[PDB]
Amino acid sequence: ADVPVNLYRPNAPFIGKVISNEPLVKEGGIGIVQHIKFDLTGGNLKYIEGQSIGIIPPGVDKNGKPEKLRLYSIASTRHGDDVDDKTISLCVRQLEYKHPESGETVYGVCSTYLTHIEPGSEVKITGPVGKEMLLPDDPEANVIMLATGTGIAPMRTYLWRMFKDAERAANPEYQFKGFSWLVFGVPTTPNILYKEELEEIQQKYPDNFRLTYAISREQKNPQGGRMYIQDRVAEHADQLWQLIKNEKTHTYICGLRGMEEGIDAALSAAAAKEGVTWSDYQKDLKKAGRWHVETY
Ligand SMILES: Cc1cc2nc3c(=O)[nH]c(=O)nc-3n(C[C@H](O)[C@H](O)[C@H](O)COP(=O)(O)OP(=O)(O)OC[C@H]3O[C@@H](n4cnc5c(N)ncnc54)[C@H](O)[C@@H]3O)c2cc1C
Ligand SMILES: NC(=O)c1ccc[n+]([C@@H]2O[C@H](COP(=O)([O-])OP(=O)(O)OC[C@H]3O[C@H](n4cnc5c(N)ncnc54)[C@H](OP(=O)(O)O)[C@@H]3O)[C@@H](O)[C@H]2O)c1
Repeated sequence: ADVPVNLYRPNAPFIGKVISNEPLVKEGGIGIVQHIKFDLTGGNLKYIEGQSIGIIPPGVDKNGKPEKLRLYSIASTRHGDDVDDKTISLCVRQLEYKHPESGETVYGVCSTYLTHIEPGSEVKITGPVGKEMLLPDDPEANVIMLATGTGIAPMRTYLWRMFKDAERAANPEYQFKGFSWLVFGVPTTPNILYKEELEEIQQKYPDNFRLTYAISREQKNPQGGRMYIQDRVAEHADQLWQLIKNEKTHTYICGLRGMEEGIDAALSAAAAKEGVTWSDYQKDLKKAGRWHVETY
């Protein structure tokens, strides 16, 4: 052990308490993505970067059976947002879809519950879960973050642990010296979750953190379509591949499914110029624990 896993399971979950539920999507954006913080005092839920936790929503489904957990990537570092080892945070988007056929807009159960949760409320938290999105202990490692929407959550945990002054002071063991690159694909600028903090990290650390955005409603790719994270990985395909070649580099992909086939096609052309088949180099990176994916 070292990596915490399942200190709380579904049968007897941690009764956490909401401290804050703040909006991430600013005025003019598409959606509601909230940053919810939960009090962890009273128990022993310790968690690490890249992990997730479950939230069991209240109520029953359409069949009468209780609602089962929904996994959410932790948006905070092990220390929490206030760097006190007392809280855990999440970056939750309210699932919403206008009809598979009929009855109009539908709202996701756990996501709506969470995006509208009030401070002081008790929540059923399980977790931590996941050994697939962990950050290397090596401060000199390079890390490529490929995020879309709520997949910004685990990237935030790496970036804050690496770049927040208080996190640095709390971690003498991890004083990040490498290069991290976030390619974040959101539909509008107000939809850039944690824009202020992401940008102020890139300002303090120009040579250590590069920030690339693919904003769908304000940018077009070289083919005239809307700008997606794949288009962005495509225009920087060579550089991205030149970094992937390093033994210390780690790549993280997170967000809803669908972005993986474009990131691959792009990194394939890059890699093919030097004689290597990306998919086979990738297979080896996964076995090596250096190519991390979590799409949902
Ligand atoms: C490891 C992991 C990490 C995750 N991290 C996050 C995170 O950080 N943030 C986050 O917001 N979510 C995250 N999720 C997703 C989250 O677990 C829930 O799946 C999501 O919040 C929706 O659950 P819900 O309770 O709102 O909806 P439910 O009520 O369970 O929704 C039920 C159904 O809605 C559906 N559906 C979704 N979109 C459509 C559509 N467009 N058209 C038709 N049907 C549709 C599917 O049929 C699904 O079965 C993560 C999932 C996993 C596995
Ligand atoms: N209206 C409400 O009050 C309410 C509440 C909650 C949520 N909504 C949900 O909130 C969400 C926004 O959250 P966010 O800030 O986390 O951003 P986001 O939606 O995660 O960003 C991801 C991207 O997926 C799209 N994507 C589309 N086509 C694609 C393709 N070919 N390849 C790859 N990706 C594609 C979207 O583009 P385009 O859409 O531009 O094509 C979008 O920019 C919305 O999707 C919304 O439906 C509504």
